[PDB]
Amino acid sequence: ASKLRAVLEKLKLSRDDISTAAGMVKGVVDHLLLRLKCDSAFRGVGLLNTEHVKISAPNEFDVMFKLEVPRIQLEEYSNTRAYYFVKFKRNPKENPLSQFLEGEILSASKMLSKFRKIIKEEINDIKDTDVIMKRKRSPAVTLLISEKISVDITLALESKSSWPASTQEGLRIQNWLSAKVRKQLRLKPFYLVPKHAKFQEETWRLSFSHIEKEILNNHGKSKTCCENKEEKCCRKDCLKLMKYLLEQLKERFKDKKHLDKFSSYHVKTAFFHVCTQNPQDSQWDRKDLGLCFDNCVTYFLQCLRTEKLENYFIPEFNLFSSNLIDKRSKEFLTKQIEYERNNEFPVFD
Ligand SMILES: Cn1ccc(-c2ccc(Cl)c(CNc3nc4[nH]c(Cc5ccccc5)cc(=O)n4n3)c2)n1
Ligand SMILES: [Zn+2]
Repeated sequence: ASKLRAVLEKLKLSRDDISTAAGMVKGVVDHLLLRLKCDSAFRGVGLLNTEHVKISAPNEFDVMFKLEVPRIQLEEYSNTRAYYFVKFKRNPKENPLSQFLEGEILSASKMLSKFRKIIKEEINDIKDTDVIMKRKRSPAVTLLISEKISVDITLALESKSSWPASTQEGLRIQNWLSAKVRKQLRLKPFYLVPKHAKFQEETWRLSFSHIEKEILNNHGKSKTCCENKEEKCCRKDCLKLMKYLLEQLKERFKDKKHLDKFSSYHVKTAFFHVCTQNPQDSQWDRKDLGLCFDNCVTYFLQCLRTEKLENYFIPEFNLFSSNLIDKRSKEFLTKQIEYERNNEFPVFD
């Protein structure tokens, strides 16, 4: 309760502390977009959220470029619910992405190659800052700025049509944020990013990287949640502590492999499931931070032990299935978390 608050305070002070890092990243990114926009395949390219995956690493940034693709035809791959072939409707007004077609199918490989190549050409043009490009270890392109700051650049396709049918029963926020809000969010665009399941096929994965911010900024059942003193909730703090718990555990055991397949979006997913289960703001009273954090831990442990964690958008996709993460890894993380809970969370210090 008091220990958790102190953890949150030290995290806050490093975030809010004076840093030239964001200015250096923006300068590099703005150069790239100008270079990409001159190219025929990428003239519509722009920034998605005009981010930090690790709270413990303030020099590591995550950036997403988006490209609008109108009249897109999506074909689900092998019933995976999340992976799709990208085809183009027969509306030929010269498609800018034709050079990436392999048949009727849009090739992620060929598109990333030319994105990669154009970026590489603008890197070796900038003289002010030293920018170093790493070699395709997806997640698309990783840059190194002044040997301290690192940026992962992801290329996403953007569609403004209705979300695919696999999402129909997801985003189960009706009893928490309202049916009206669920409708508003589902009018936003959706995104597609490269990579396949399990030979390599040219499939894209659905991406909803823009939804979390929308929820977190308007997260209460009450419209006035966290706008006054009588309605302060701990939802954002609990999510931060879950993300930091996993980070610290991945760092403690980084020389082993048992935690390599877990990442923040697993924690995000399980957190927002607890928000669905506990929709009222009184279930998230600031005074109950330690107890609320415990709900979240307990639910995440239940997910590990049962090997069931539904994607928040595509509920039939089990993030914790045997084919994606094996029993041994889930059993290892369970033991570490259970040890943390029973020892007043050592990792935080
Ligand atoms: C990064 N990765 C690697 C593989 C996948 C992935 C796997 C299966 C599916 Cl079925 C999908 C479907 N798409 C998808 N699912 C999420 N879940 C959240 C987390 C979240 C939860 C609740 C509210 C807000 C955010 C973030 C995000 O961007 N997405 N995108 C994505 N993702
Ligand atoms: Zn609140």
